[PDB]
Amino acid sequence: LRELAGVKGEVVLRFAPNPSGPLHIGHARAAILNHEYARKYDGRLILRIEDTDPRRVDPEAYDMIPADLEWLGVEWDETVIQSDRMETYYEYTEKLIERGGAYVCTCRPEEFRELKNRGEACHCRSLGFRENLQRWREMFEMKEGSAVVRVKTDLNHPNPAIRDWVSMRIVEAEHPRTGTRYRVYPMMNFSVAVDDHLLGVTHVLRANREKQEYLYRHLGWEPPEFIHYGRLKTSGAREGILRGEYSGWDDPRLGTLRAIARRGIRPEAIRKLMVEIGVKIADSTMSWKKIYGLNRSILEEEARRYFFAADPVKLEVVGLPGPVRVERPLHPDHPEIGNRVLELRGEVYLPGDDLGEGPLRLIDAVNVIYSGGELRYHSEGIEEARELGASMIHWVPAESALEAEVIMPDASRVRGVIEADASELEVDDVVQLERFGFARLDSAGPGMVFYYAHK
Ligand SMILES: [Ca+2]
Ligand SMILES: [Zn+2]
Repeated sequence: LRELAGVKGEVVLRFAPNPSGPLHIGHARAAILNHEYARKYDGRLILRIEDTDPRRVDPEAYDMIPADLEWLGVEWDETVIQSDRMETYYEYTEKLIERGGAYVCTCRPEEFRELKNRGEACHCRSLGFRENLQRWREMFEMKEGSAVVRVKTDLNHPNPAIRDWVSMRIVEAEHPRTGTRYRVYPMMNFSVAVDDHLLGVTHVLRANREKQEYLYRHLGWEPPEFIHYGRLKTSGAREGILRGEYSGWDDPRLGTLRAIARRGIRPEAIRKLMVEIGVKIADSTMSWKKIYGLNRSILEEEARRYFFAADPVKLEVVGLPGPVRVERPLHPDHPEIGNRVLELRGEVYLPGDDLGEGPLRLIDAVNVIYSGGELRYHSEGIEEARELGASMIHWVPAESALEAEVIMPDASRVRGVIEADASELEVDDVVQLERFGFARLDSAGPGMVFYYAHK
């Protein structure tokens, strides 16, 4: 990672998600980068849960988020929850008003906007401290949307959105943590600035900066270093789980860390991806294939190998001279775990998809010809297979085959049979289903269920 600017004394960073649900890949990037810089600079990392929008809080997320961070391997030093800090935001609203940096605006929003867009001040902007403080206190008994606190910025700012932006609003809704205790809530740019300052954040790594600068200015605070990186290319998902067509936060159709973990994607793969992309200023474009590539490099060195025949067809090897005992390593680089032994006696299951007529070599076993729907023995050796132009195919002895299924990344179910040794696997094991893909065992027999990672 590139060096941080203006480092003086201890470095303090934060990761600040909203509790709208568990973490997704986008979150992982901010979490990893901030964690990596805290490690690099021997500094601290603050987890700040930004739950100041009562209608957008998922109660389960408070526990899910730190669990997801642990999964990623992120360590941190303090956990702060914004809904525990309401009186702090109120305190600093009063201070900001006393310093002449904010006012309570009771204008109709559209009438205010018309003035604002022409660089003209509303009457509220001219009120004094005690006048504003009285209006502020009144907000606590007013209706949703009836008054706001606005930060005094520049009414002639080139960017209209930065012109006297809103720091506090009234919302009449039950918060899942604090219930109906509060109706006056901070807007993100206010609570973020106040918390970054009070918690001692030195470097912010993730319009907004420009807005917050006015707050720091008015309060007499030095802002943190701001470092912004390019885009890489939750509420909709939560709705889906509630309605249907998502089984949960770990449904493979979702980009949550939970869903990808369930498929056997390693957190190390995610960390490596985010680190190598770094704090690149320019927009980057990662594909899932990029993540799969990193994961494959990890799994291919250790994942145990088995034959799973999807949509199997049961076929007699007609003319087999006699039984053939086949040995094949569980992993060619790890002799310690030994070899599978497959007993070819008469019938086999072959994967049925795109199974056309012609010569085949059942891996490590025998060469056959499939035609007219019949599988006929040809020979046994590798040279004969080359002479035939036989295509390699995985296979399962019929006598000892086990039922299995694999849930694919679109949540579709692929049914088939797997070789007997697969019964040794336990939930969480991640294996290579040869010539099919890597997959994590999600539930054990009878009837093993795997979740597909990638080819
Ligand atoms: Ca540290
Ligand atoms: Zn006004």
